[PDB]
Amino acid sequence: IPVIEPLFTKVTEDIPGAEGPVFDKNGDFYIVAPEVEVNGKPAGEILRIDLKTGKKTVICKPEVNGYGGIPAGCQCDRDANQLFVADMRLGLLVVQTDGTFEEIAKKDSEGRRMQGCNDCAFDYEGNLWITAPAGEVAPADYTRSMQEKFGSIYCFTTDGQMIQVDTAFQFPDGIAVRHMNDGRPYQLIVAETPTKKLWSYDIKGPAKIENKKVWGHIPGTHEGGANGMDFDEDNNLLVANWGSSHIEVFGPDGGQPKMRIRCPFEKPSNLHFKPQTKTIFVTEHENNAVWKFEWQRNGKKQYCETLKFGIF
Ligand SMILES: [Ca+2]
Ligand SMILES: [Ca+2]
Repeated sequence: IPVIEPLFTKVTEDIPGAEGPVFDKNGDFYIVAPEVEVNGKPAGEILRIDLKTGKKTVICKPEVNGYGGIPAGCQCDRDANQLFVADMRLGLLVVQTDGTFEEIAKKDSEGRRMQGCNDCAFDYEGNLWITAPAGEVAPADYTRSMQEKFGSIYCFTTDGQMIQVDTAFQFPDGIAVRHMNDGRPYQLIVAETPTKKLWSYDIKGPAKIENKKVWGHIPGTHEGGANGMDFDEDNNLLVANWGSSHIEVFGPDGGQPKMRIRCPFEKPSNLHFKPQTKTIFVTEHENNAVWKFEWQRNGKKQYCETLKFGIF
């Protein structure tokens, strides 16, 4: 397997549990610090980063009824410049650029308690697919499915339904939607960290997935595995392999990686392309910092970059 060593440039530092890098509709850059704590209690933050100075601005420090959040993953909406944030303690949140937020669901469509979420990914239809490796959201005691298979997957539909689409995962983490060349969603890829596996489903429609299949294998025997992920414009899936010092590059069909990217750190946690560029911003937990490097090509256009009222 060929391996490349591009130059990684420091972007910002000192972000506890650096994670969920994302760009909004204005091109502003954000990341989350899920592990910031106050008196040992969860006090996660959502930060805006000045790409030119690297200076940090905490725009939101979520909390519901006294319970602080553990914001871990993000996706920028299209129909409004707002961020959907997966939170390990509060579930799904919608965060405005002004820092105000709202908790989306305390229970799912079947009336069962919502679970803590980790990452999410919009399909071009506007449906948000979410991973939920944690147990019930606050005020329930904090737990994670690293050892027991109770992690779940959700789909938040355009009509506002929070539907659990599957469960029994051992820490579902990164997630991504593979689209047909004409833009139709048809494959959901889910990372299950400890098992060193990438799972896929055939997307049949909103909150409808079938045929769970082992899609790809993550290299290494180290503690950790697939964390965050994203597709480039050719539909190659780049996955942060936490603990391996590499970002794995899978081809459209999966299987084994067809290439690897060596990082100047051991724990890449998540990544995200800057719109209209080949630049990938990476969050990592060895130094709790954010970096950037140039990929061989541009990233797959995110849902927020598409036009709802376009002709084509
Ligand atoms: Ca993650
Ligand atoms: Ca990303």
